[PDB]
Amino acid sequence: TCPFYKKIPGTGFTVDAFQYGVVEGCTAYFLTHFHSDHYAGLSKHFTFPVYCSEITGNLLKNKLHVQEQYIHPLPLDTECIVNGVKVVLLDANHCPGAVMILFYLPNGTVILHTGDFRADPSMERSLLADQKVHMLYLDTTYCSPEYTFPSQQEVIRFAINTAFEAVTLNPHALVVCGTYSIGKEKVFLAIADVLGSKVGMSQEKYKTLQCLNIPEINSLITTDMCSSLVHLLPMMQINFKGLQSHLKKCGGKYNQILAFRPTGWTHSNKFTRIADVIPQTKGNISIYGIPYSEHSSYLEMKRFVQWLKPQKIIPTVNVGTWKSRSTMEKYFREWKLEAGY
Ligand code: NI
Repeated sequence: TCPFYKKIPGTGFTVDAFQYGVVEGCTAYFLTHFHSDHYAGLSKHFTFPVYCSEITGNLLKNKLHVQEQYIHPLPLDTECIVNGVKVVLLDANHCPGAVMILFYLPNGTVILHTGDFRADPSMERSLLADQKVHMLYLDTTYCSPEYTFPSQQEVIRFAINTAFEAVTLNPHALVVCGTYSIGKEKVFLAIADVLGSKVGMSQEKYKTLQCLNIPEINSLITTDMCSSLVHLLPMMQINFKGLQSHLKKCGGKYNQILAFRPTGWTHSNKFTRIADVIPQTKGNISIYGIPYSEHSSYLEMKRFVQWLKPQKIIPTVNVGTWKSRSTMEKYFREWKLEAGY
């Protein structure tokens, strides 16, 4: 059964609700972004209209084999009419093709569904600025003050300098970057760019990246591993065993691995500055965990919500425990009282 925070009242619409079969009364299914917890249940047998961004559409077609006739891509920042209801898709500053959805209900209510997002002050000069929002469906992934992490820019700076330094000292070192979905591409692209290399990867990953409308992508990635000194591997293989094994495969082209595991937050963020991050090392293998987030920090989420001043907030993450729910409602009330809405 579809939970309440996936239904848009006063419409035939659901958001990210493909794992409950045919939802009763649903005339259109919205998909905010191509991450598995959100698309769970789509496949080539799906026969209802799916509304999403162009990039999400490319992935639905090519990776999941959803038939073209059911894929409805919409442009961003544009007022569109879907089954008699005005909607707008906004950039969510999450992974490629991730959107927030604005719904203008026939009765005058305005709903913002953030999908997954990393709130940013630039959102304060989208089409959001123009009108009032009554309900916010909020990505509350890191809705607690302990969740701090740096900007994406500072993390990338750290990784670029780390990689460049290592390979300049040892021209026979290999850089590996872990991945398990789309998003966080800037980590491996930025490192490859500073080293003058393409990024080597499996055919399945290369296929995925070709769906993302990244400019000049054919100049950045390749399936020829041996020509490349930045390799992508599944996140699961980013460990001493997996990387030892991978080093065997390159045929003594390389005598050192420097690997990056982008995580979201880890508790090493309560104590350590990004500048101060050190790897775990075993022999000629080093693994850095770097806190590259595509979700809002606590501070970024609070600022967005205080700016938006919604009338009601419905969290879409961490909703399964009474303790989490209660914690989140407390922070919403503080935020409201502090800003005076
Ligand atoms: Ni996501």
